[PDB]
Amino acid sequence: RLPHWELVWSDEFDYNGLPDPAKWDYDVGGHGWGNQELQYYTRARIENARVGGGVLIIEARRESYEGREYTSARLVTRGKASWTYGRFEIRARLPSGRGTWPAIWMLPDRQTYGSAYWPDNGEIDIAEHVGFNPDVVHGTVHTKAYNHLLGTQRGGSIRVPTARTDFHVYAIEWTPEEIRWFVDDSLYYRFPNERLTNPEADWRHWPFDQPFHLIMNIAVGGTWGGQQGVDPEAFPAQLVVDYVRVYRWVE
Ligand SMILES: [Ca+2]
Repeated sequence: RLPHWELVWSDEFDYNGLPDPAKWDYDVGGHGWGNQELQYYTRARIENARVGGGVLIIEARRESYEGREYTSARLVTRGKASWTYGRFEIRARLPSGRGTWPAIWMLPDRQTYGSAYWPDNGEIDIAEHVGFNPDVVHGTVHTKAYNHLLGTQRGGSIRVPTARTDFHVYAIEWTPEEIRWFVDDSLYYRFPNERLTNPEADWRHWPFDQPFHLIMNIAVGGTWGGQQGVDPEAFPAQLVVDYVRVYRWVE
């Protein structure tokens, strides 16, 4: 073989209707999602997750729903597809609006490393954006030693002037040695596997040698998305996804 990124999973959203149930499941609930978020993430609701016109729209809606004043979708490949290492691309246009918090990210299939699921086993934030600070995209990792609870999370950012007007390929290349974040293949952050350079480094610093699945949502408000409040006029807000593509590196 020639060394190259091999496509192993993708959704080009070339169909019509609900997110393909073979590739996508939903996170459902309005319990705050650990962030005091205001939305109810709905299941297979076309208002919140619809495919058409060559794209997926994850849509945040201001509406009275199951005790919540907003609905949204948190689309996951959990239980459908997960990967250990790879190049992960999500071509998306980000939603606008103070109170919006679109995320493209990953969580571990399993609690391999004790004694909690999170952050012990990690979280790879491929692209995070908050409406009250438009155009700035964050790539971030959370691990037992590096997480937002300890204030020790590791990530970078990059201003994407046309994030909310145009599509941008948000990508990580996650390998045994490091995670690299790209916007349109602008490398704006990388997270080295400290286990390979530091004998005292373990899963607490690099848990990313286990299968992660992809998540895509728009949170409404909560700790980060809504510390400037939630602009109700910012709705409906759309996270529009041209495609999700996952590659594995083959040598
Ligand atoms: Ca597409």
